[PDB]
Amino acid sequence: NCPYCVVYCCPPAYCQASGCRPP
Repeated sequence: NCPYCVVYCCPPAYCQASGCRPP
C-alpha cells in the first residue's frame, strides 16, 4: 500500500513538503 499524498505516488520514494520525489 502506497502513502496517500497530494498525488498518487508509490515507492521507492519519500513524501516531503515538496511532494513525492524519486529515490
